[PDB]
Amino acid sequence: ENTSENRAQVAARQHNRKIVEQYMHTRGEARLKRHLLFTEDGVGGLWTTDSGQPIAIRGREKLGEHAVWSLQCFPDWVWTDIQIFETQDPNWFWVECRGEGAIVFPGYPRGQYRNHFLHSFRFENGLIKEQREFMNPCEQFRSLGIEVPEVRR
Amino acid sequence: ENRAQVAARQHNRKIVEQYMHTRGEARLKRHLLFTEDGVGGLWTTDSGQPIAIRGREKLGEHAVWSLQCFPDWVWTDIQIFETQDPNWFWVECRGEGAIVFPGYPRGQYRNHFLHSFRFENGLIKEQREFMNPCEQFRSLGIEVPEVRRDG
Ligand SMILES: O=C(O)c1cc(Br)ccc1N[C@@H]1CCCNC1
Ligand SMILES: O=C(O)c1cc(Br)ccc1N[C@@H]1CCCNC1
Ligand SMILES: O=C([O-])c1cc(Br)ccc1N[C@H]1CCCNC1
Ligand SMILES: O=C([O-])c1cc(Br)ccc1N[C@H]1CCCNC1
Repeated sequence: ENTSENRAQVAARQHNRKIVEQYMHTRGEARLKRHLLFTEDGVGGLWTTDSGQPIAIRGREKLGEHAVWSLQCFPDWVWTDIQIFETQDPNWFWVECRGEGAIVFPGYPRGQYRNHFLHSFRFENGLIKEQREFMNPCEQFRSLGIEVPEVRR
Repeated sequence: ENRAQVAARQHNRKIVEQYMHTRGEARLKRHLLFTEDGVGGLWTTDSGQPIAIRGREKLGEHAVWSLQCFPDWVWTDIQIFETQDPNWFWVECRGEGAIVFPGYPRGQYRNHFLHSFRFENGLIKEQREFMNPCEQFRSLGIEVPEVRRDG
């Protein structure tokens, strides 16, 4: 039905999608300004770690600071094979993609990291309130030369 | 068009609901939700290769084994995401239950999961589970390395 309320939901979804697109395509020195796509108190980070607990970066300015470190850790990172999924919630999107780049972590040899990824993006007032990355940490272990435990099946 | 797609999405959504709430002995018949050539399985493994179970009858054979390995498994905290494709859904949930593998001490496995469901003709054509394999290592008493993350 073509009502004001359905139009507002569609418009929100359309603006939000453009922001998810911009986010996934941000490369190089532009990564230092990606934090500006977040709400002041927005959160980003990695939900799948070896420890089992998320590594959550809280607040737009914290996200900006961490982006400096990750530009050294992942100096040429690119996302590839990007698929964006809109949902019933105009303020919630999922993304499936791959990613590849050098990995340069303190205390490890320099490596090449490739993985498959799922991302969750929640919006409030047109800016990103929560971004969460999901991946298989065993692939990152391989990239760092960390022996991967194996489950006998 | 738009009416057929809304119906397709509603029908598929009920199948995702049914799949997610299937517990106990009913797990032996969940394969019936799949196309004859449907694939299900685990996309996040220690090897980096998926464990892909191809075909409705293979899916049913594998459910007998997983009922021994995960005898009381339950999915919780279920959130279903519809998409712009009426035949593609994502689910975010938790899951827990005893884990009883050959050759490892019996444990209690809990994880956070994302599931992908793609449909064809109102049945499941592809289901993929994504989780953190490190939590499954822990459940089995397998040592997990620690990545130095410092700051
Ligand atoms: O790509 C960025 O600019 C970025 C920014 C912050 Br802040 C944290 C991590 C980042 N990149 C990694 C690349 C490898 C996969 N995990 C995400
Ligand atoms: O739940 C089932 O009936 C089931 C059926 C098949 Br065939 C394969 C695995 C199954 N369960 C595991 C439980 C732990 C998390 N991954 C899925
Ligand atoms: O490893 C990841 O893909 C990752 C993801 C987000 Br999000 C934040 C930091 C990440 N890695 C850090 C580890 C410590 C050195 N700096 C890079
Ligand atoms: O480990 C999982 O969560 C899992 C998921 C899917 Br799908 C199929 C089989 C699984 N595990 C097997 C391992 C060997 C003993 N039988 C259980």
